[PDB]
Amino acid sequence: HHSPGSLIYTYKLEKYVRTKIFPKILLIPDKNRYIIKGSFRRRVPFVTDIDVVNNVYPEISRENIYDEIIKLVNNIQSDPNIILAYLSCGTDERFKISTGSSKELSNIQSLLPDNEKNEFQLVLNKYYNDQQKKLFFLNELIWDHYKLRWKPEDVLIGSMNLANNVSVNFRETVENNSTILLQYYVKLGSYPVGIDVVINYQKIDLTPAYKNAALYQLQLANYSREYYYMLFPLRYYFKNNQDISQRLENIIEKKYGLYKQLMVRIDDYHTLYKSGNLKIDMATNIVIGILRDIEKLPGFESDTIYQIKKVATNNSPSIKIEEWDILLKVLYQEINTAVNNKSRKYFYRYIAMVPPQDRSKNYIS
Ligand SMILES: Nc1nc2c(ncn2[C@@H]2O[C@H](COP(=O)(O)OP(=O)(O)OP(=O)(O)O)[C@@H](O)[C@H]2O)c(=O)[nH]1
Ligand SMILES: [Mg+2]
Ligand SMILES: [Mg+2]
Ligand code: NA
Repeated sequence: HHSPGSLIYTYKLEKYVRTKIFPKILLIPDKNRYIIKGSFRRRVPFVTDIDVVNNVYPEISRENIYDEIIKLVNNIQSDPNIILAYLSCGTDERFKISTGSSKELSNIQSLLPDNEKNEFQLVLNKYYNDQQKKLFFLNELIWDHYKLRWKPEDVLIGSMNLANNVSVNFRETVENNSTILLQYYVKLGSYPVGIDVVINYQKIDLTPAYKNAALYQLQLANYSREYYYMLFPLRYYFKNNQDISQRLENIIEKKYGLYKQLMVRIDDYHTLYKSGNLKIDMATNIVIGILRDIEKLPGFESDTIYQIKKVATNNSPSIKIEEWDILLKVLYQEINTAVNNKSRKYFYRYIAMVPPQDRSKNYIS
């Protein structure tokens, strides 16, 4: 005979967010007017974020979306327990890549600051031959220029400045669009957790948006040869096969789930930082939790871990937060590299079970 932590899914957690959090961050909190999507709907053990769609039409439409959003943002800014990092709505069509011709990309590059002009140039050279791969990493670089992203300050003010001294108006933007994305952060457990709320204030079908989001994730993973994330499209393809689905879900969410969570948590650090919602206490707690859970990655070694602990001795809060941010970017790629190496064997195991004619839509050779 013989005898805190990272956020884990419990039904208790879900009941809390639905009854205590959702009534504060949704426009129409009625359970029949919102749908939980993504990994939280699948109740994955290592909670990453929570993705929700609020279908508010017709009670909220283009007629009153502006007033409703202004009211929502004002309520959030008054709540010390809920953070609204960004509000995404609208596009800057000056940064739309349609043809991919040399002058189109030239005109776009001119609008950028010098440091972004260089990075733009590097992508052009590196992928001189692969047109599609060139255009993808170009869109990756000009992403935040093309897709308008608003701080609460920008929303309440009513406008914000874009590149080349062009101003954009918020009311004008939302009244000529159909959806708004709200990126929240809420205390869930021992650190802030992201909640993405999509407001759908037209009666439009979001199906082409989901299909497009799925295709984007496929390209992102494949073009970077991130074999772990390259498993995600396979989860779609085998959703009818019970045995393969269970194994893929286990590999992604259970076997390597903590790798994904740590990557999200590091990203959340960066997002909270650049959005201006990161104080030294919050940043320190996150780094502590990350250092703790890094030790739970079997066989993971990193020189960054020492550098991070070394910085913590400093007294200046701004220096620590900035240095941590730089170091965590490196740690992110180390975690990314580690999980992609471990997952390579599983990707090829299951892509080989895909009929040759269907490999093109699940894999970029
Ligand atoms: N580097 C990298 N990260 C990825 C890729 N695909 C997904 N991720 C990360 O995985 C996270 C999403 O994982 P989950 O939230 O568990 O899955 P999900 O809810 O279906 O995905 P979202 O709709 O993005 O929240 C994102 O926040 C990304 O940080 C990829 O191709 N490359
Ligand atoms: Mg998610
Ligand atoms: Mg999300
Ligand atoms: Na707030």
